[PDB]
Amino acid sequence: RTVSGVCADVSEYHPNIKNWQIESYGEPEFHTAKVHLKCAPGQTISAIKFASFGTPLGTCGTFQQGECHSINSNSVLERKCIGLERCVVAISPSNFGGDPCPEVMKRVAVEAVCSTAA
Repeated sequence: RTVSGVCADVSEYHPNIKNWQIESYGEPEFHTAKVHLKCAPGQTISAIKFASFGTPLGTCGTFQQGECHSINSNSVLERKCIGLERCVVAISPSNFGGDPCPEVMKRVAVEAVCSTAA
């Protein structure tokens, strides 16, 4: 029962920053941006409309390939999304397969399809 539609827009990020906490806490495990996806209680993700980890053009609503693509930005979604009411994927060069295009900014764009339980 198609009845939903979510899209997350994020951009790689991990500048050398050795200073971000002046309290009794610590968490040196965040050198990249994360994607936040989640549907209402009663619906489940079953398919991915688009997913690219390189230089996607357009915006949330009609993304589109640009020129550089890792030809593998869709195999990581079906493996870490479909089958869960919520989806979360960390963008990093250690979760996809090395680096895609060199000398090219890194922008992440994704789109999930939520409907109902199957």
